Amino acid sequence: PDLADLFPGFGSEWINTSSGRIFARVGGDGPPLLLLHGFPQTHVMWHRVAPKLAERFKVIVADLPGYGWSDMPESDEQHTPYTKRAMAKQLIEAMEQLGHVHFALAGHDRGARVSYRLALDSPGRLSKLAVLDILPTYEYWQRMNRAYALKIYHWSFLAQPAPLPENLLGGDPDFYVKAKLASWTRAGDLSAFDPRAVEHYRIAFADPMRRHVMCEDYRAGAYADFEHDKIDVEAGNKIPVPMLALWGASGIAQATPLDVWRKWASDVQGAPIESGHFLPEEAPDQTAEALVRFFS
Amino acid sequence: LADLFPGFGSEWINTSSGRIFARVGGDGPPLLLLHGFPQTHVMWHRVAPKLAERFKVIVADLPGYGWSDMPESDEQHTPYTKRAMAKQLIEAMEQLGHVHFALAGHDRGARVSYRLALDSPGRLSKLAVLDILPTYEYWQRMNRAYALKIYHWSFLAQPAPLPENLLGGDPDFYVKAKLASWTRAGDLSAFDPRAVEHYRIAFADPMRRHVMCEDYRAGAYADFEHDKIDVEAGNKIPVPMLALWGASGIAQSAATPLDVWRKWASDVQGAPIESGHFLPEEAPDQTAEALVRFFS
Repeated sequence: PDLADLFPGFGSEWINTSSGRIFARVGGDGPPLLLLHGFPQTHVMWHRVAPKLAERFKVIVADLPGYGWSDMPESDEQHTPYTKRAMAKQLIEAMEQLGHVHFALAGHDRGARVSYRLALDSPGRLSKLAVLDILPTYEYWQRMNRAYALKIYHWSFLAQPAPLPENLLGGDPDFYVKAKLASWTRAGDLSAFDPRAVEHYRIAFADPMRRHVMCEDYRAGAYADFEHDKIDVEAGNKIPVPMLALWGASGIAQATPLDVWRKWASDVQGAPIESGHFLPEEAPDQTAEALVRFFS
Repeated sequence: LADLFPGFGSEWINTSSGRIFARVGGDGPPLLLLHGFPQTHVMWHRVAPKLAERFKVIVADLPGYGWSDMPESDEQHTPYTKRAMAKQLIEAMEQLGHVHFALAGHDRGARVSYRLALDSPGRLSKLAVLDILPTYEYWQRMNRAYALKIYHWSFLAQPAPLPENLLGGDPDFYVKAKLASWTRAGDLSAFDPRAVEHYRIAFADPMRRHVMCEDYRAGAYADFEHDKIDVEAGNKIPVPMLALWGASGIAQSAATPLDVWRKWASDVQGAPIESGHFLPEEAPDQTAEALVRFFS
């Protein structure tokens, strides 16, 4: 009706946590694998590659806390419930509700930031980890110069104190969500996306409280998340989980991503994928292929 | 609109690139006063009568701002480059018979002023800049802290129509937020309400707002390139210069202004004034005195 079912055969589950419920589409069977979405999308971003992974895994496609259909915990002045640290702990809680204490994880964009923070804080919870088209938060801010500030302007814009970004995004929320989706594709338009998927992103972005939380996300990314990343880099903490790093040839991560990730993880492999930023939709077959071989 | 320059004449000056509006008053040596973002010529209403004591004061709207004509921009935003702005105002000065004049600039017009002195030093007797550093110096010092501080440099520079769409939802809010955020008090209490209505009305026009985005686009590309050639070639400004910066201004953040300006000019004097970014309005008496003593 209002929104289409893009996960045929997948169940729909509401997982209870201390900080609120998390929505997830669960399907398949086998070892548990968690797939997290990013900005400005929802879990439906995984609809093209989830069926392939469901052949070998129990795939759980969850809304990040405050995103999609997940509950939105009340934020505070340090934006703690939307830090990557607190997000990871909520997701660990949700997984325990499912009986999964040791699972595999793949993240994209904001949820990818949740993924590597989770691996930094709780390595024992992960068998293997994959991040798609990101570099660590500390690494983004440290390389901030003229060229990169123009490219990822929204990192500083979205981090402005409330209610300035909330008011401006309300000027034309339809346009902004579509401008962000097309600008990061290799094609430079919406042709790569499925029309039913864009309608999910459109509806979610249309709610003023949803946009507030995504602002809280980027505010955490400019302050608290930077400090936590800053502690680890100074301490020499590296990720012990076997890791795969996939980036788009015209993505945002393009520093040399693999050389950068070697400083943050003991055991990491990497491959470029011919796409823009949205790998699972731009290059679904190639993304699914790299994930299954790594996770198997 | 209120008359904030009592007794001043009003002249419409014709140039190749369009007409320039200016309020003319006093008598004596000619002195040009330029405004900046997001204001108009009326920003000078507190100090213009004092300088009109001793100079022929010309208070002009920048090209595309206020009541001046708005030439059509192009792919490089050429008519809103500081280089092209400088030639237009030189053209307007010649209309009045002023081929050798004194100039003081604030914010964007200060950028026009130091560009004017680099390209055409012989046209200036003395030059004053208020609460700025060269454009190149802003971008070179861009880091995490500064990118959060002056986010609008990267936001306003995004390709059209992305900022124009966001500003159009509630332009009243944005113009007031920018004026209040840059004062030391952090509100609109420093400004005269009749002057604020001038800024609001000017910002209320969609074509005006496009021109200010074109200004920041030139400041993000062409004007930086112009600054880059001069800084690397060792070209310095030979005109005697005065640099006034606010203790809570933008220039004082992330640099010490006087040492920076010594790198760009042979003969510079500088003084800090206890104010925010809007010197002629926040601290009118202290600013006017410093201007009169320097220009005399």
